Amino acid sequence: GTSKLKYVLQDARFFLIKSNNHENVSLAKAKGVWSTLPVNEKKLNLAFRSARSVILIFSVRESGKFQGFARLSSESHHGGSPIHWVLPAGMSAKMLGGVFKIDWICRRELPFTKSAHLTNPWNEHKPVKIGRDGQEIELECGTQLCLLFPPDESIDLYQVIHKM
Repeated sequence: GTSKLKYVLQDARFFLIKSNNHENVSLAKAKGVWSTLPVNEKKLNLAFRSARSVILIFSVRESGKFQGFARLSSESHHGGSPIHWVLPAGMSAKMLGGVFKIDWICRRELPFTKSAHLTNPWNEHKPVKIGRDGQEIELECGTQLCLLFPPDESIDLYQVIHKM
């Protein structure tokens, strides 16, 4: 059902993560990690201490879809290992330093066509698909967006709930 999911999303904060390629989202799904540019790393660190759950909603650029969502389980930390991110043009390993651990809540896709009825007040009420990497999504918009995803029956939210 959706009851444990709603509990995890209660009073959560939500951030849109935009990835330049599928390879890094695949690595994040396999390893439970994410890294972002310093301006967003700072915001997520602040949010992690501020809210019972911080939810990252991932979308690969040009895919027309979201690829799932995950909860931060830690602030960013350095020196743990070199994650082999696929770096775009102008992106460097030092700008992708600082690794967050994440627990996936849903690894299923959601096409943007299905979220067209949701607008984000923190981005001028544009459709929630629209936004820069790191754009915060207001609570009600973000909750509704996450509830639109197909249920991911491979994930047991019991251990997620205990991290809270």
